Amino acid sequence: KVFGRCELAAAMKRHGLDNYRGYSLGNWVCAAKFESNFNTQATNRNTDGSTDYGILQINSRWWCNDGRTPGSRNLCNIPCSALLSSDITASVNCAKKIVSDGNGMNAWVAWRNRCKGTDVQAWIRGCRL
Ligand code: NA
Repeated sequence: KVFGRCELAAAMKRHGLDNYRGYSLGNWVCAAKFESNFNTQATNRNTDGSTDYGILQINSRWWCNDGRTPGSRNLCNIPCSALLSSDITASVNCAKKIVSDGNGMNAWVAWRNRCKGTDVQAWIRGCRL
């Protein structure tokens, strides 16, 4: 599924991501924009052999099981495939664990490089929320 900007902001809000760990909804929409361009089926292979999955490009090294990341963990207790669903529930639940892990949204390198410090409210501007 390719979400619209405001459609994804509404879905993230419904799943309690808005101001989760103090991150406003525009932060999450910005991170999803640059991680996946709002595509739930986005995948990216890392040089280390791990894979990033879904709207927030969650990595198999720590967070999900894909059977092909030697030495990895599955701290969200999900198959990485669940992160590619049209339903964002598994991505949101897992993103809550990630952002709680100590470095906040710096876990998402694209958020640090493209969202952090910017006018992230622009990402929800005009949306009925
Ligand atoms: Na894993």
